[PDB]
Amino acid sequence: AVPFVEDWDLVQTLGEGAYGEVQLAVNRVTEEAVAVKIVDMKRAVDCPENIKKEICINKMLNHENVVKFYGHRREGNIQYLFLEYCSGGELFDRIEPDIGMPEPDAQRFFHQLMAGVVYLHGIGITHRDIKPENLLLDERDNLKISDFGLATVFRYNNRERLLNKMCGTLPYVAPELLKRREFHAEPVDVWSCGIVLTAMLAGELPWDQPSDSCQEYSDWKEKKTYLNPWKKIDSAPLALLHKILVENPSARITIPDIKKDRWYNKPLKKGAKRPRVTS
Ligand SMILES: Cc1cc2n[nH]c(=O)n2c2ccccc12
Repeated sequence: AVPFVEDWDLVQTLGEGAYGEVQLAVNRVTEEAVAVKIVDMKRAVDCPENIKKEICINKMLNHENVVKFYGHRREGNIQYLFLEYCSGGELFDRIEPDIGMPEPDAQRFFHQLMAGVVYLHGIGITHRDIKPENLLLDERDNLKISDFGLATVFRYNNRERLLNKMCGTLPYVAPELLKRREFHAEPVDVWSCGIVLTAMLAGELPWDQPSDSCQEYSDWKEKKTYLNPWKKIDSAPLALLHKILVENPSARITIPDIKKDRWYNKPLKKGAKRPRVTS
């Protein structure tokens, strides 16, 4: 038993909002860095059950494109969740306003996003709030899906549950959440992935929300792709976006078909530069 190995110094606030905050923690002995999510359960009446569910869902997860859950500790009314530290920060901060990022970089992030979402959906979990703020990067820019506070089970014992809870973030949310009482979970996550791809390639969000009252959304359904953000996006990825951002969730492209898409499969991005010399 090595003394002090269970001691962590909190050295930097990584993020902070409703739940509480996430701190960078550094091990006193080993100097290993992890993220610690600190949740004061007295802050809200529903917080005890909310954080319980988040912990429950996290214990189900193990994938290279999902933020790793190391465990949790309660002391009185404070919950401490130990999570993978992602030193590259949020994907949000790699999207340049009005520009986006190089298309090969966006393609790589999108491959990894799909890997993460396929995994989650495979074990019957929907995230329900996919957006660049909730996609973190490690030291090699590998993407990790973050924050399972709004996540839920949509498939259990091989039987699908239809959802009805209005949740997410309006510019990322699928139109069926605003129009229908019930909806399938998976196309909702597919839609938000499409808005994420749009942001990565154009540095802007296409609409405030996907309703006919929103002129920008109306323009998209009328195929006015000579307007922004769409005019900034090359034809191959735009063709994929035309298949994802389809109003009818039943006609919307599925992830197995996204994986067969021409742009998805285009060679664009070189592997990370590795040390070399010449003679
Ligand atoms: C910036 C950042 C790094 C991180 N690594 N692991 C995590 O949970 N986070 C975060 C969680 C919330 C907000 C920011 C972060």
